[PDB]
Amino acid sequence: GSMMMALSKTFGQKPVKFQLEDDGEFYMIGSEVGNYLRMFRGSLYKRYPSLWRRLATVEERKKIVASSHGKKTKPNTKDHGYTTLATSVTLLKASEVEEILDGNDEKYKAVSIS
Repeated sequence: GSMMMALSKTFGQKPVKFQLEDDGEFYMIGSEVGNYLRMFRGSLYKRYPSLWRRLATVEERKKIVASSHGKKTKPNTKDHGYTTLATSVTLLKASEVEEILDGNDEKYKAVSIS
């Protein structure tokens, strides 16, 4: 008489989220989301066609690193920050990731499946 029921879609710390608009718009780096769900080879985008994804401008990336990131793990210095992930940063809708994280994303995986 043991009730079995457990869902596990997210793994690890939550992906890096940041604010891009003064209106409270928060986005997350798809790279983090991908590793978070362990999806590679664009599996996240290919698996979630209805998921909002876009590239960040040089200015956006700069704000992304400073706003989203700070010191990060591994050997880091105070005089310098990060100039590796500033080559290409994929932003995603915080609400989209949150839903998938909450387990709601059927419309994201199948575009709409109305």
